[PDB]
Amino acid sequence: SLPKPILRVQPDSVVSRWTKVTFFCEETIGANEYRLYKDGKLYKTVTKNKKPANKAEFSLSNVDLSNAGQYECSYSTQYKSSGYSDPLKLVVTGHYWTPSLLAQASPVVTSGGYVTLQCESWHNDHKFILTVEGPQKLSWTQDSQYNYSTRKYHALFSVGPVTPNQRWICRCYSYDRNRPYVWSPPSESVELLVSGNLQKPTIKAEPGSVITSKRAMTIWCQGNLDAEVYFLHNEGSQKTQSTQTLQQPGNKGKFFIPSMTRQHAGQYRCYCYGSAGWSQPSDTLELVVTGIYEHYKPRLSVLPSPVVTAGGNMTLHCASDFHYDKFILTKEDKKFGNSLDTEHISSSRQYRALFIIGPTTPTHTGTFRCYGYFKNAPQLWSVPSDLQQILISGLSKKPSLLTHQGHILDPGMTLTLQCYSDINYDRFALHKVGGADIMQHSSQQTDTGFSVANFTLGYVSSSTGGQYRCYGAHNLSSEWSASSEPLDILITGQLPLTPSLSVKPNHTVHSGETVSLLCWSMDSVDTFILSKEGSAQQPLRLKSKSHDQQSQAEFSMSAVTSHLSGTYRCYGAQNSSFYLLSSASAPVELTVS
Ligand SMILES: *[C@@H]1O[C@H](CO)[C@@H](O[C@@H]2O[C@H](CO)[C@@H](O[C@@H]3O[C@H](CO)[C@@H](O)[C@H](O)[C@@H]3O)[C@H](O)[C@H]2NC(C)=O)[C@H](O)[C@H]1NC(C)=O
Ligand SMILES: *[C@@H]1O[C@H](CO)[C@@H](O)[C@H](O)[C@H]1NC(C)=O
Repeated sequence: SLPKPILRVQPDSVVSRWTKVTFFCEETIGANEYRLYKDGKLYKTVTKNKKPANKAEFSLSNVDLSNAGQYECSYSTQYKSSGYSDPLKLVVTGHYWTPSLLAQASPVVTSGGYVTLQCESWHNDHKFILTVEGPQKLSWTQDSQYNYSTRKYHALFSVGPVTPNQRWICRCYSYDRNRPYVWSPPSESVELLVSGNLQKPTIKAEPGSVITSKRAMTIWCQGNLDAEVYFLHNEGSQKTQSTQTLQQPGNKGKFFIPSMTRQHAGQYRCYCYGSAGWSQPSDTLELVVTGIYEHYKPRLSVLPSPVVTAGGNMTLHCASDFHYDKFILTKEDKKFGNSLDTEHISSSRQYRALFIIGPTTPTHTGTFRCYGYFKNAPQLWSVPSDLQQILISGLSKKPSLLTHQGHILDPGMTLTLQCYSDINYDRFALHKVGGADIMQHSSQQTDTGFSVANFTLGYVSSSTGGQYRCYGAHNLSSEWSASSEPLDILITGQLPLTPSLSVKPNHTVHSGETVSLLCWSMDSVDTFILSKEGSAQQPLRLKSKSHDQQSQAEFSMSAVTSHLSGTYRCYGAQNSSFYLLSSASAPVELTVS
């Protein structure tokens, strides 16, 4: 007879227990009386007098379980009651057991498609309803099925067709047949990610793609500014929702991780939703967590030398006593190369990995660290090995070494090595033959008009004796210069044997004489060495033939001069150790007129 009224509710039709709700009856015709019906029975009646208005209110303060049911509104003017508004289901939650909700495969879905969601609840004979948080409340009703293989009771829903214009947030409910108006508490907020058809977002991790465990990091998803909410997801499944993003400058979805654990590694992809619709997924960014398996640290060696010339073969050796599956090399803190299988060696009780690089390009100069990991956890790595640095020389002027503070040293003296060159190199490097450590320093500008590098070594010990080389390069240049001809550092006071010295001619010779001098030892000595106080030159090393049981060596001097004040001491050495000298000898001062 009259225009049918309209029924509105605030908030939405599904309300939790002990929460205030308000019905509104809407019309603009007349207001003689309003009637609220519950399940076809007169529940309440409101009269608009004793202040006249246009729309009626019904407050159900603190809703309980009995308030759930179908509600309708009617109104009367004069003496004519006008039909019924379309019914409205008021549902209340509680009393029951909370279900769980899972994506059977993944929430990723192509636009205009369907996804399968498994809801799980422990009630035997229950009907299940899957709903979405949207304007048009879409519902799905299914029965409980139990797979004999899985030995579990649960239902499945095919949601769709997933349109890219609407955001999809799914929630599951379970209810008894004979009590339909009372549902279970809502399950987890399961949101779907739609592979849209718009512009791709750029993804980054500013601390890096390889992070040691227990540390913090950030992930940025930037892109089209049509977006409102940003998401992150993994193939090893995660879902993270960021609705309010950093506005300056522009929509940049920031995600923060305070400490990396097992679940935080894997392949990440940013998804995006906006007013125009969903977007194509981002490129796959692999996040790696190291630090786990913090007991058996791997060890890294290099063959043949940590410094190689351009155009050679270089073998890196990553080994460990522990049964890892694969090893991976990292230049700087970034990736390089690829993974290789471990190899159980019978003799050395080791698990080995042999990384081949040939030829050696100047780009290989860097800081390599090898990690170990397993096949079933490709992103969970071991502890970084003690790093191995690599330098490559070849083409430029040789930077000769000053090698000051003498050529032979007794323990313990403070040794320094200065490295100079004609070309104004901005950076110098030092390395000992047969070693694994390399040293680098920035050159200072001297008064002469070129660059020199100051190198401070520690206490001269048994190990400091050997062969040393230096290299030079510019600030921008990645190619290093060929080394200088080798410096031989010698250590005395190491062998128990002690020689002595003599000369043949007179002490006060004229400046044109010849002077042969001799030092021998009754014990076995292979080579002998002559040393002068402050000898800037390399000392001469001579072979030993045994006259009697004593081992000796003559040092001849031809065309002597007064510039040579004299030769003072003699040392010994053997073929067993070419650079480790014996103790000092009796000094002998010479003079030349
Ligand atoms: C790097 O360290 C070296 C270490 O020798 C510095 O070399 C300096 O060289 C000059 C001469 O080339 C030395 O001067 C000397 O001073 C004494 C008196 O102190 C004098 O009797 C000598 O005739 C000579 O003039 C100087 O002592 C020496 N050491 C220092 C600390 O200056 C070099 O300057 C350092 N810096 C660079 C950029 O290489
Ligand atoms: C060249 O670059 C290195 C590395 O940043 C720096 O140590 C050095 O001060 C720079 N310039 C000079 C003149 O050494």
